[PDB]
Amino acid sequence: LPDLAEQFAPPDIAPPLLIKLVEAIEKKGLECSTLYRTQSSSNLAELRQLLDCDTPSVDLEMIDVHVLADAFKRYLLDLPNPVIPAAVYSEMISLAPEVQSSEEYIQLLKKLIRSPSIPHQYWLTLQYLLKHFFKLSQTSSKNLLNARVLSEIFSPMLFRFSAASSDNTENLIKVIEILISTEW
Repeated sequence: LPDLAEQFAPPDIAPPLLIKLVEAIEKKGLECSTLYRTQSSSNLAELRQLLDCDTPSVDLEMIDVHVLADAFKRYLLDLPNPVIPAAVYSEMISLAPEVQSSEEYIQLLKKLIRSPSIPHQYWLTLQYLLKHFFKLSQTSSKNLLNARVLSEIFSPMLFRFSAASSDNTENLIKVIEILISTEW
């Protein structure tokens, strides 16, 4: 897919294709207790065709919820740079020893992702997703998706954990889990 900085630009709040995917999933899966936890029958290719470029792509409201869910995950995996760029992830790991509390690690993420050499689209995209995840956790009774479960599923795709250690992994999943909860 094109870079997130190429998919949209401020005043616009999120990439057009991601808003479409997210609104269809919310429309059809708010109370689905298997959403994000099952695989649809499609393979990449069927999913990539749908990743809405100048054609194929149908009206996403006609697509099965599980296929939209898989398409959502494929979209995060196919971005040229992940939602949390590798330079950011990298500094989070090496500055970890200088950070004193869980809150300062959360604030470091925010400072780093908003560096002047990281386009505004990265932070805006991260904000749009945190809001979608917060919305889902509000109906957690039903869908079973709490901020923790959602961070465990999506943190590996947002940061693109290649070979992260268990405590760095645990610390970054905690950061995203708390960022979801504070969208209140």
